[PDB]
Amino acid sequence: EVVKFMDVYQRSYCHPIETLVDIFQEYPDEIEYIFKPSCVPLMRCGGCCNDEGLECVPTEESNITMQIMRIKPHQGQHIGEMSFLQHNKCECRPK
Amino acid sequence: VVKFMDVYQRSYCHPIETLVDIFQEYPDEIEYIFKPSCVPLMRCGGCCNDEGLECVPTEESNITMQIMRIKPHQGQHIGEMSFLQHNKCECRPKKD
Repeated sequence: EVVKFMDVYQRSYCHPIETLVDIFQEYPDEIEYIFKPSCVPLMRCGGCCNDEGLECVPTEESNITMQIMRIKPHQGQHIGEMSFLQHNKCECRPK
Repeated sequence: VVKFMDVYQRSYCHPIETLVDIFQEYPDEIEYIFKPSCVPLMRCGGCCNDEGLECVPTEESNITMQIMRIKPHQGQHIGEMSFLQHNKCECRPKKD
């Protein structure tokens, strides 16, 4: 059983793909709190362009808001809204 | 606004389609050029409940894909290359 060349090529080509992103990494200022969940699923460009001079980059973006729990260890916790950047379209482009 | 329970369930440690550079899987073959240069594989991803835990595979299998294997000074052919897939994941304590 084998994935055919053109199917691999098409499926792997530069495009927005659900990507699991660490919240603190996105918001490194909030070092005092723990986020739960600690990561969020976001559409982000991924995949390849198959040309050493090209890179997969966003060409359209927007924000998405989600409810995230902020935790203060041994202290308390509260659910609030947090916004994240998402990639709506991606294209291969000169570096 | 995505509701807390949806985000928590969607983000929790599980196998996720992940686009992976072939050289990461075959670093011993950096003398080649591959097309496509990356492949879509199921790999454990997402987050565990706390920073003392990591999301690791508990079931694995192989997937075989046709890849154009190129040596610019020798030739090229479409060959089969096998890649590791993760079929199930769990959160386990980090070692260290």
